Amino acid sequence: SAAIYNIDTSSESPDHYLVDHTLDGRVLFPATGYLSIVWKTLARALGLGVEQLPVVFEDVVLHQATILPKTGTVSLEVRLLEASRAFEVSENGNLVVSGKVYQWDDPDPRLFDHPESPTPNPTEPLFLAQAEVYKELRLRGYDYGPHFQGILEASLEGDSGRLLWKDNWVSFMDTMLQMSILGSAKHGLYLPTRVTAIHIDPATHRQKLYTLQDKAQVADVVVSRWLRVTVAGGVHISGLHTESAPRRQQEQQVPILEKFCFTPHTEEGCLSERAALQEELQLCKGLVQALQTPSQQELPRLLSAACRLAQVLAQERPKLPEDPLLSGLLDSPALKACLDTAVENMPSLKMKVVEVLAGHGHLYSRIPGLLSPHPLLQLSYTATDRHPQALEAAQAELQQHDVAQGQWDPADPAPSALGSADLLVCNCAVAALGDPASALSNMVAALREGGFLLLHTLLRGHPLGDIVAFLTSQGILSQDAWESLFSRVSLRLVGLKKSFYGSTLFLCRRPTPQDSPIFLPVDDTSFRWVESLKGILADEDSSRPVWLKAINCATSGVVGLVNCLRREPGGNRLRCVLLSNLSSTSHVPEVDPGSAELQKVLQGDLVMNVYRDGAWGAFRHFLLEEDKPEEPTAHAFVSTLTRGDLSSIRWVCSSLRHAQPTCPGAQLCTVYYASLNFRDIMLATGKLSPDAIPGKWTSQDSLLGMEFSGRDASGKRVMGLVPAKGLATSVLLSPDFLWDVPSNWTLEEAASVPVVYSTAYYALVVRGRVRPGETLLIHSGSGGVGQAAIAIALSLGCRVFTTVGSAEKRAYLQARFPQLDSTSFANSRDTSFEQHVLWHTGGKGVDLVLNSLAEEKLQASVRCLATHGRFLEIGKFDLSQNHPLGMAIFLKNVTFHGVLLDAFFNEADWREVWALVQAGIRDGVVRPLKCTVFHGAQVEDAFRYMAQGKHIGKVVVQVLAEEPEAVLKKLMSAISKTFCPAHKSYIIAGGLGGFGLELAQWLIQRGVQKLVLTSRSGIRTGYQAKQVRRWRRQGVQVQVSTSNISSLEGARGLIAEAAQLGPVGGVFNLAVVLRDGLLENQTPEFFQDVCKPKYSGTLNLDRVTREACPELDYFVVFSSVSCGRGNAGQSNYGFANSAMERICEKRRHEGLPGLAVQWGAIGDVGILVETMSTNDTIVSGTLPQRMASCLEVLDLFLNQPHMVLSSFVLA
Ligand SMILES: NC(=O)C1=CN([C@@H]2O[C@H](COP(=O)(O)OP(=O)(O)OC[C@H]3O[C@@H](n4cnc5c(N)ncnc54)[C@H](OP(=O)(O)O)[C@@H]3O)[C@@H](O)[C@H]2O)C=CC1
Ligand SMILES: NC(=O)C1=CN([C@@H]2O[C@H](COP(=O)(O)OP(=O)(O)OC[C@H]3O[C@@H](n4cnc5c(N)ncnc54)[C@H](OP(=O)(O)O)[C@@H]3O)[C@@H](O)[C@H]2O)C=CC1
Repeated sequence: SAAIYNIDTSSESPDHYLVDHTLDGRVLFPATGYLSIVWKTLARALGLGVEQLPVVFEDVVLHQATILPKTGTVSLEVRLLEASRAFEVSENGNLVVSGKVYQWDDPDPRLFDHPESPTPNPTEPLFLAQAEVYKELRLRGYDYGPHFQGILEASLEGDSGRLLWKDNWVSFMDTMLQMSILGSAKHGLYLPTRVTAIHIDPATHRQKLYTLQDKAQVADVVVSRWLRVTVAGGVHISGLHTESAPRRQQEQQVPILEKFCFTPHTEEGCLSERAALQEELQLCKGLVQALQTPSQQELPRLLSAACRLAQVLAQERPKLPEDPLLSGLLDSPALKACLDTAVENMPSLKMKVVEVLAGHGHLYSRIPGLLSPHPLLQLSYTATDRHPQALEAAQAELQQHDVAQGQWDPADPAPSALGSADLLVCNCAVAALGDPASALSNMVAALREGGFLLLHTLLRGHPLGDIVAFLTSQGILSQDAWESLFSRVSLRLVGLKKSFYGSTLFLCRRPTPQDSPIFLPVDDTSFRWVESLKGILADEDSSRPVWLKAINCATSGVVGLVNCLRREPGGNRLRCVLLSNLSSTSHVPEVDPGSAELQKVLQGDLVMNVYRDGAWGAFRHFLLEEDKPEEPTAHAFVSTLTRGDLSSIRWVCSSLRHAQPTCPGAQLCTVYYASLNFRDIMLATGKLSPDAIPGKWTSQDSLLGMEFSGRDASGKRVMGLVPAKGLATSVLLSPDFLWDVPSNWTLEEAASVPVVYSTAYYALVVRGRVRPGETLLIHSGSGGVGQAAIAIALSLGCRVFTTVGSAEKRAYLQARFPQLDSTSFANSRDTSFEQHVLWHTGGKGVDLVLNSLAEEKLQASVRCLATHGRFLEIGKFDLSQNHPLGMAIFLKNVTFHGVLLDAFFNEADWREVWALVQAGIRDGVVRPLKCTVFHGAQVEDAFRYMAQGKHIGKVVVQVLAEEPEAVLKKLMSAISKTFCPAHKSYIIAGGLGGFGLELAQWLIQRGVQKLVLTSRSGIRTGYQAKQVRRWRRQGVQVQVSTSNISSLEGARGLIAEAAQLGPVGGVFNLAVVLRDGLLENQTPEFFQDVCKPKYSGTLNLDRVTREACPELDYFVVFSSVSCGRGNAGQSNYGFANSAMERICEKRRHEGLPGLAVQWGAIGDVGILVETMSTNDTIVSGTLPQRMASCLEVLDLFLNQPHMVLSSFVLA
């Protein structure tokens, strides 16, 4: 019968290693698992064991991938046709695997002999270790677990290595496949789809296994790309074909990205850039003036009702707090900054937050969402009101945020359950507090010592406040009255966020009795203050506050050090508070110590207190704008930001602007009209993998557009054929692929000729050899290639049979080509055309078939061939799927042509075809197609216009309108993309590290050709050597430098080496050393040697770039999120990061380039992952960000004006 295999990935299941075979986050059944189950079925059928049965698989095809569920079981049916020697593997009656399988009757041990390498005796002592091998594999999308990690050693090119034999036939062969795909230059996931022949002989496999010193038997694997053969032990795979597997967007982590910027404690004029708020305020003022003498919002409606005319106000009170003006600061960064300040001055991660009068406050829908990005914050929010029913309408909302409920009138003392709160939030803009003094006392008592009060209110004497008072005529209080009341209840104002229309967020703190503070200056360059800090923090009984001071050395990293010390066991409540004076300009005078400013700071007792350009405040995180930045550029292309989404189509800045290597053999042509082809939308809808297109293409560039029309460098009207990137504002092509647009033609019409007519001429004339008077069968005759072939054939006086799928297409073809008769047309949507042809050729058939159809239509087209018939395959589905073609049509002297006009871009002879097309232009044989023109801004519409298939002729995106002034005589808003000129040298300090190598690869893919990688010890690992070798082989001038940036002379020398290659355009500080440990373990030398790679190194890089790099474009430093928020155990790391950030802010303030990226945990590569953080484990509440996401985030960050940006992934 049929063998049933119940694949269960359970712990006690005998097949549990399969959970370790993870590809793009989904547990996929290995392609070798099917081979193993078929082998078991065959062994059962022939009565032998698996280890006693040498086997041969042939023409194995994998039709679909089986996803193993987390829980449950997948049933696989294996059916053997022994007489046919074939097998079949099905999931639920759906074909999964097909091929042939049979016993190896005469096993050949000589088949399992390692072929000689094409480049032998490499003399390379460096090989890829198992950790490096699987780091590289995981970078490509292969999350293989420990069971599927059998490659314990590999050569730098992947042609040879060692495979660990764990008595598993699935894992061993899967590691063979990993070895085959390791040396592949292709990028991304590549899953096996077809394997020509697998020969497995366990008899020689046992004898070819040798045990190492670890007593673990291994085999030697050799991959010959020349022979296309992988041999390991007794396994020999030949003809393995791997097809690209798109990476699922579900596995794509969504990272939270913030900007880390300075904000003063007192802010005024907030929300001024909001035009809607200004318009609403103007309308309210006009309504108030009319009463004394957008518009659909609650406040304008109430004002209009009052103008028309108590009852109305009572009815509209519930919707009053939701007004945009009354909630402007509630939906503003000021509230987020105040919340961050509150959670910053906290004993531990616990956050006890209580809201007063939540019925009209509506702070339950913003505060927990705003504090959600905090990774380790434990939030306890309680919504309280005098009347519980007022919260009923918000009940469901209170269920969404897990907010507790309670009853408490502000005029009465708080309940004991609500006492000792950490944060108290009120929104009394609409709600009435009653007696301000009694209430203020009530939640002064309710708040614990050191707690924070955040109240959003309206100020009397202001437009919004005056309007509210007039409408309502306890009540609206002025700022002076509010401050006096705060002083009455012993509240110290630490924050002030005032809008333009008067609404204000007051932040107050309850003072805590503290002894005389100890002032510790942490500005010493020798880092001798760390010993004093350890000594003062060595005691636990004393709780006297310790104020860190950084009056000198404005580029001090005290912020990161303090943030890291807060969550340490020593100093959580010992008040490790800082005082930094970071003046971004020398014009602003500094704040003298021992004066009233320090007294005010102590009175506020805010943990983060920085003086910047006259302002007193702190560095806070803010949510980054979700919109991708756009710039006006003359060079842009069309890209699908998310694969398969036609709505994601956008104009992205191209690499043709920053780098313009105008040299003979290439030409920068301005694109006026670019046509869309079938391949473009097979790319844009995800049906065709971008890597399937031949050519050296990176994983970032878009391949939309194979042809274009427009102007040239000299301004002549030209049209062109390109392998890719033709859908752009400008295109770089050789003149070998250029034709001159004739005067009678329009640039719009000419943008339809290149691809279709070149393909028709190559298939018909070059390969088909269409002699005049012959009989042709042209499929999709209404298409582009079809119309071109019809025109050529009618020029040659040929009988033509065009297959079209519509009556309108028939009519258009008849009108366009009057030489075609009613018998010239058949149906392309069914096999029927075959009979039609076989009827009108007298059963002889057609001489030439221009076939773009597939499957049964392809077979019918083959059956239409006459004797000496030429079959020109223009389509690719049956070619790509390796569909069998019956080799009996060749008995009719038939020649089968696989016509692909894509080898002309990576090989020649193309000129012949070129000449033909030019001839067709001269004779009038080449006639422009019908063009459906879409504007450049509507490109996506065009992409979804002909994908429906109703288009006739060609669809053309009008990138630029043709000027009628002459035939010989462009800024657009495009998404900013980071591209680097080839004439600039880019330095990556620490570029040989984990993040360094991947950043170098990303920069190289972005156009960097002169690269300088700085390492303290040069190349040591096989992975580093392999990456450097690949970069050098592909043309990048990567240079490994031992020069250390920690010394000024070392930085100068490094910049000199970079300038030797070319002008310095980018400096990337990724150097880092780890001296992590608790503060009592910390030593001054540890801080010195940690800050030297990062702080002193960045200072030296700053100085040298200022003095010797006038053309610098990128000055990027990679800090950690430990500085932004805090991580216990690494205080020196945080100090170095914060100092780097201050350096970058100083650089950016003066106009020079500067960027500090506060990375969270990095997943694919790094240092913490390689040592002991396998896969992506929750580290400090932040998940390890994947490298692809890291590179996209860096690309986004590099095109922003913000000095310091942070990115991490929530757990
Ligand atoms: N191998 C090579 O060198 C090259 C091959 N080509 C191939 O030529 C074939 C056709 O290309 P081309 O003629 O320019 O494409 P067109 O957009 O001009 O039209 C293709 C024809 O295919 C039919 N068709 C079937 N399904 C669709 C659909 N979903 N959308 C639009 N049309 C559809 C239509 O004819 P009807 O609907 O009446 O059946 C249409 O007229 C493609 O398979 C393409 O891969 C193109 C260039 C080079
Ligand atoms: N991966 C992560 O978890 C996180 C990383 N980052 C940032 O990522 C960047 C890269 O670190 P990462 O790739 O992760 O870890 P790595 O250990 O792999 O990279 C550190 C590299 O920097 C080298 N280096 C050390 N000192 C110097 C120096 N003075 N000059 C030049 N090179 C030096 C290191 O020493 P050597 O030459 O001996 O090899 C090592 O090569 C750092 O900025 C780091 O702060 C930020 C947050 C998290």
